[PDB]
Amino acid sequence: SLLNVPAGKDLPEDIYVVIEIPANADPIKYEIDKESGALFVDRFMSTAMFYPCNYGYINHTLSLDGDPVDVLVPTPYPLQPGSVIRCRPVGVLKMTDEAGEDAKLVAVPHSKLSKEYDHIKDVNDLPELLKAQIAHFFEHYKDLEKGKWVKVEGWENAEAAKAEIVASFERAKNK
Amino acid sequence: SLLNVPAGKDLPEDIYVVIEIPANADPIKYEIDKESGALFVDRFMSTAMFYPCNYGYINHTLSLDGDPVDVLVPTPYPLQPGSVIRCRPVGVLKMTDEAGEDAKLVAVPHSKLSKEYDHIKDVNDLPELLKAQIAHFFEHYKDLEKGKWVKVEGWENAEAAKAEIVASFERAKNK
Amino acid sequence: SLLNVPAGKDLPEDIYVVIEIPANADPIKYEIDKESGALFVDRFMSTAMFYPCNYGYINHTLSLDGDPVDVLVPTPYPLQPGSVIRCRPVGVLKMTDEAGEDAKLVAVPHSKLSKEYDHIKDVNDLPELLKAQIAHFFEHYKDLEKGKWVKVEGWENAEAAKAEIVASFERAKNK
Amino acid sequence: SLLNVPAGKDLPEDIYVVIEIPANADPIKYEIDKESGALFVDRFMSTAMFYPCNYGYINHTLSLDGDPVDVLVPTPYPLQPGSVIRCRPVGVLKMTDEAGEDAKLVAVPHSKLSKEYDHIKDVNDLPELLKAQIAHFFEHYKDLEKGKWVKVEGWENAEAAKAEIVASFERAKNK
Amino acid sequence: SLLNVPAGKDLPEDIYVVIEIPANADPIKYEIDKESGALFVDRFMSTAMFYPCNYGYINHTLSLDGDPVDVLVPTPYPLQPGSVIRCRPVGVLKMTDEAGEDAKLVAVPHSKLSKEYDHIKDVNDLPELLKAQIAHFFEHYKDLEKGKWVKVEGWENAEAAKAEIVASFERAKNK
Amino acid sequence: SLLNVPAGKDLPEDIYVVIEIPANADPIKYEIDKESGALFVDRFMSTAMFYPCNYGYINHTLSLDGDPVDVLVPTPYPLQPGSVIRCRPVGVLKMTDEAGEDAKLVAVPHSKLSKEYDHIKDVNDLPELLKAQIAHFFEHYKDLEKGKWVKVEGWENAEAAKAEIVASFERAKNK
Repeated sequence: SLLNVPAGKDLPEDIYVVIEIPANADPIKYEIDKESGALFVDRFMSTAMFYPCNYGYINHTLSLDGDPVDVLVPTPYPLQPGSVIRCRPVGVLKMTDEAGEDAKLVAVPHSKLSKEYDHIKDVNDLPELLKAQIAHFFEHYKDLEKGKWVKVEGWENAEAAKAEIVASFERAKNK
Repeated sequence: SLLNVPAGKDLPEDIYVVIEIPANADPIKYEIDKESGALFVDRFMSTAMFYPCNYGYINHTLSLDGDPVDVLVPTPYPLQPGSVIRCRPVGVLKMTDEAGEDAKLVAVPHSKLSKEYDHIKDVNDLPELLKAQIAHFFEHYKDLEKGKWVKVEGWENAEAAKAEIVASFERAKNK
Repeated sequence: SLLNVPAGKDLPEDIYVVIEIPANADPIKYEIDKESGALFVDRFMSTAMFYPCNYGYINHTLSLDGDPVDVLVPTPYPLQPGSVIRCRPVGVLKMTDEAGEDAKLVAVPHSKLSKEYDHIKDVNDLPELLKAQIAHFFEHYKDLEKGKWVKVEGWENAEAAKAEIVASFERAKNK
Repeated sequence: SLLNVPAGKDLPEDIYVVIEIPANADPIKYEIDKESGALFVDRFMSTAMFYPCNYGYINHTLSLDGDPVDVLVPTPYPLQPGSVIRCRPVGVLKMTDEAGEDAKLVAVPHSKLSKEYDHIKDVNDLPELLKAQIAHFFEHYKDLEKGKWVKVEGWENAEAAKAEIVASFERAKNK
Repeated sequence: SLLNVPAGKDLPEDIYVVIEIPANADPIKYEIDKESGALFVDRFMSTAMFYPCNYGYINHTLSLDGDPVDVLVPTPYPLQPGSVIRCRPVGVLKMTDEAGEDAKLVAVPHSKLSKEYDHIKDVNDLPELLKAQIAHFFEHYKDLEKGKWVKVEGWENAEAAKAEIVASFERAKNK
Repeated sequence: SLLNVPAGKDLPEDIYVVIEIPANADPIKYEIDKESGALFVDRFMSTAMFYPCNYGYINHTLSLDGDPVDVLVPTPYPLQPGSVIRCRPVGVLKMTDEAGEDAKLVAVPHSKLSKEYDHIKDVNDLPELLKAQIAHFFEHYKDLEKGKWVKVEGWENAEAAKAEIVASFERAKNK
């Protein structure tokens, strides 16, 4: 099942990301149910926006918020919901919302899948337009949702991203 | 697996529907194989028609025909085959075919997923065009199939729909 | 060509809208070139947003900003860029951008094309979510654009919409 | 513009069909406006059905019902509305609607465009399923439309198809 | 899971093929991970080509190369990745690449799913264009991949295809 | 109509490209008919390949082969056939087909349309993979076509591209 997928071949440099929402899709927020491994409709987004990159999570990880570490993965073509892609972490988007602080990793496809992202080693290697769109999206997609808000803090490097993966992987074993 | 999905959070008012065919899709009739939980191609439809709503079933239910209770779920955008959506039953389409009588439930997305269908509490709240299209579709999609026929009897309210879910849920435990 | 299409069969109640951008499309801002009547790429939008309705204009009209009256037209399925649709105005969204006061009308398909909008006669008849999405889209679509900003002032009625059509049509005759 | 396209390179054997509706498309009935040459939305179909083939007409023809000769053109991939395709007529579907006798030709892409239809020379050469789908589509697409009905009378040959082209072309010159 | 799917109802005449890549899809090479049964991104194809037919494998089979028997299945509409289709083998494409010899089966949908391929009993019944495209695709899709090459040897009949299935099915039990 | 579009706002640095075939589209080779300005189906491609970039031409130019200068335009999203895009030439692909020497320019969207191509000033600036895909596409797209073949000679710079634009534009005035 999707539940038996490893966190990666070699954490934190080489990871697997389970895709829940493809880039440029209809406004349907899917999520893999942790009990069944099936694709559940979380909700229909109320704003006329779409995810700038494919969005998913690393299996076997646990953030302080209680959910697995989520990741944004740009690809040349949108991926299938429920598919798994081998990636390499390059940065992290730090934010704060109504529930506390949050963080989203950005990972690019591994060199075995494509050599198109080999020159991207860190958060500042990503195209500035993409970073602005990802930032803009998170600050506004929940605008029509009563009682919800998001404020982007800033970006952190690949090292901060790797740190988060290792920390959240360990935490998944313990608590 | 898709096989471990509950029938709902609170039957019969709050249910989960496993989607087999999205609304407005190519004429491919998919079905989740009950042995494996995988998406099987049942057949290629012979008529130039498409399902007016997403079509699926409630897991852990058993109709008199021997198959789980099937449901039609309208959404603002077509869903992914194999996805599960939280719904609320609003009516039932009664029919008769070459194998006996049949019935299809109509359920709308739960308020947690969207508030767009909150004003729809019963079968007569559904738009008249949609009801006419659903009716028309079932009476004609199998027209080029030798020895098959369908005759629509009429619609029944939310209470009749809930009754069918409770009855079929119980029946799944017993026989 | 598109330059020869009438403003409507019976202004301001029965109008024709030339569609430039379809609902739920990729972020490509097309525009009909007034000299050639051809579909030109105006720009690639920078935000991850899409038009909640088909977007276009009424031919032979000239609003104060120098361009034809623009309109948003909800349809059950996205239309083709460059197609023309017979509508009935039902409201107007008033805003204030960098230039000054701006207005975007909302028209629904004429009854001869479809019956599902017959009940919508005025702005108050349009679903609240759609109105909120339209407003939110215009407030934020240009966020990542230098020296561009929009502020929404509110919704006005069918009479206010028709007034805009009439004034811009008359203004187009000689001004 | 589309109004200036020839009826064919060598009538009635080699013709040009102006496509108005693509195969397997959303239920939007487009029509080329004869005054402007622009693509107009005729109506939103009420039944959950789609055209089994691309649908259009031969320019410079006038059948008895007042409109150009209409044709269905199967292609391996759906075409663009407003595009023009060189075909070879192979048959005609005869029907009787409310107005009276009606006919819809079937033409296949010319050999210079593709080789996969070379073997189809007459109505008997078209696959049986496709013919059954076309017939079924015309009998039922207007079912949910007031005072509209169609009855299929049968398939006629290539010579009967060409005769219709010729009579309508000649009739168009002066009538 | 996809892992529990049978090789077929009646090998080698009646088989199930698990689909990994749909016909005419974006250049994403997916593969079902044999450990989890999940859809993994194998790689992004570097050439501007697409699979001419849906591509998958027969579960519970083992080729000399160590992987399950792969099959190409033409359908009238592209299938969903991860879906299973009931087929009937009709031929085999023999090839040689940088790793040794290879072979791809061609199977058509079973008559229960569609009667459209009933007249195709063997490799020479397939349309010549399709055979040329399949051949052409395998000889060129890996052209931009350093150190990889493919040379098509030729086609073999249904009997040679059935032989390969039986042999590979047996081999899956033993080694 | 499309026949009245200028070659560019400031040749050869600022040009307009009329798009005939979108990137990543079905294998239908469209062509704008020079007599009517309508989109004609030239042919259905025989190979399972797609154009890696949008493909079109510069109006009012005549290259040596008798046709307008053709160009490939990469965009983040595929464009509509028949649309016009303002570009900036950056290179040319030189080849030798059956007729003789051939050249296909590569132009990127103008900065007023998008900022993501600002850094690309010459052929050396285009990503290597895209250049390899374009070359490979032209070498093989006609493989399954009788008496048709292409051989790639190499990439030339922006100045060489502009020279071709200028010579073909001048040649178009009177030749």
